[PDB]
Amino acid sequence: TTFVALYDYESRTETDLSFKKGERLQIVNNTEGNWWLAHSVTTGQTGYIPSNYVAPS
Amino acid sequence: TTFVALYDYESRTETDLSFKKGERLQIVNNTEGNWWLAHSVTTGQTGYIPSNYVAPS
Repeated sequence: TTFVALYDYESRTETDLSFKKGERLQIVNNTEGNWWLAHSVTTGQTGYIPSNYVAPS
Repeated sequence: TTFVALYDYESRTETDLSFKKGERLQIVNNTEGNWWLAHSVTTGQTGYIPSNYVAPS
C-alpha cells in the first residue's frame, strides 16, 4: 500500500520525516509498532510511546 | 482506557516518553494521529510521519 501526503510537514526531531503535499509514502515494517502520544499516570510525564511496548490493563 | 508498560524504554528524542516496565499509561487525544515509520518513494527519505497527514492512493 502507497499513501499520498495531504499536507506539507516539517520535521521537529532527528527521527521524523519531512514531506511535501503529494509525495508518495510507503509504510515501513517496524518492530516498535505505531507510536502514540501518552500520559503516564505513574510519573506524570507525557510523550510518544511505541505501541508494541504496552498492553491494555 | 489504561495501558501497562511491558518493558523499560529510554527516550531518544525530545518528544518520546521514557517509562519503566509496569507504568500505567493513558492515550492522549492528538490531532496528528498515530505515527508510523515511512519511506518516501518520491524523495528516498525515511522517518516517522503523522498518519492524519496521509491517505491511501
